[PDB]
Amino acid sequence: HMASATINLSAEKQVIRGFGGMNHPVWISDLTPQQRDTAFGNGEGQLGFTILRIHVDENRNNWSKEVATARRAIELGAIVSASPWNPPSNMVETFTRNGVPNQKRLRYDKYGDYVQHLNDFVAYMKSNGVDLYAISVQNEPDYAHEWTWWTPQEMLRFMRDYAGQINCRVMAPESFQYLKNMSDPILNDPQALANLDILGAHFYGTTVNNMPYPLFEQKGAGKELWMTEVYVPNSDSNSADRWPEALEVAHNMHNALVEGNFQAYVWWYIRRSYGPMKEDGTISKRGYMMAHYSKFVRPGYVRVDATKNPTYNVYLSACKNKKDNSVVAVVINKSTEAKTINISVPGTSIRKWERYVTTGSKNLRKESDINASGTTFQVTLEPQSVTTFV
Repeated sequence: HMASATINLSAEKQVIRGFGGMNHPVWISDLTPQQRDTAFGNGEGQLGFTILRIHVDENRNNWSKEVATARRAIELGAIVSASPWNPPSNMVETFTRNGVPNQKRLRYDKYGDYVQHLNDFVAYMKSNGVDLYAISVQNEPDYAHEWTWWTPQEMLRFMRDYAGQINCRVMAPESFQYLKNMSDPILNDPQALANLDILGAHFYGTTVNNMPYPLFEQKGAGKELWMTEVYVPNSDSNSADRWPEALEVAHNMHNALVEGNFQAYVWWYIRRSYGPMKEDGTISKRGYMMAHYSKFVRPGYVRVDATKNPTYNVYLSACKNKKDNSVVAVVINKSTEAKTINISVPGTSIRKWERYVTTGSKNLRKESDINASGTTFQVTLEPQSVTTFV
């Protein structure tokens, strides 16, 4: 019952860059033409994704496999970032890491060659109509049991001494868990920081208390902040429609936006049995959770200060469209009870919100409009639901 929240449209936070997920046409099947439209279109039954992540293959003969989905994503208005897992094998050497032998790292004398490999990929994609928004130094340098490890100091050396030569925005360090030991050295070194454009992070097991990043708030002016890979709360086979499990996706996104100030949120495989799109090409409960943000909170909108947790089990975020000062509010109710919130939006001329609601038994159902009383919007959230107000 009667909890209160305020959305302050004059307290601007981060500009939203967008939402999306991974295509990997070497490890798994490429997205089909139909599936590309479902992912990056924003019509009814489409996810409204605006970021595609792709991998930079170690074998340049595989590069052409990325082109068809990347082009289509860009055609439908998305931006594309690319992350490598391994350098070409002729730049790699083995070493023993914490007792475990035969681990991979980039040879210290091949960092320049690696720069050239990354630029070659950038040039190749650009030649094929895919102007990459950014390229990463390494996917999960700190969880590279099955790929290429970089220590914090190896990542720093590359960012400080080589990264300035990359002909693209540079993304780093993509820690599997947003471990600050991988990024702190970049932030604390002016040359490395100058060569950084996007601080990328993954959210695997990342807790809410570790989503703020004081050093980035202090030193990261002009750099973007992106959450470039996750699945939550698990990758269990055929789990994408589990309810109320799926509510963890919305909550994680809420947390990324509000607790982490993240400008982008990017899932792992777009099409997978635990992903936003099921193998049959339709949207899963997990996908609808993503859609509550991605279909409505469009690139260029700016998050604004809003009461994040107005009552127990209720989570609120708000973004402003600066073109007309309209507001999008996404409100999660994880309670088994219904909740009523008086949302104060001082200084707004808006007096009506439309609303779409997802529960265990309905997906983005358009429900009755909210008519404001002055600048206060009283909203009711049914149990175990996500609502987007627009």
